[PDB]
Amino acid sequence: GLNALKKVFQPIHEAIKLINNHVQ
Repeated sequence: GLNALKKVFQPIHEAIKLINNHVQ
């Protein structure tokens, strides 16, 4: 129940940070 996860889940933030750290 992480507010951050639920707050980023809706938006594309999850994808951004994801691929952002994944590209590494």
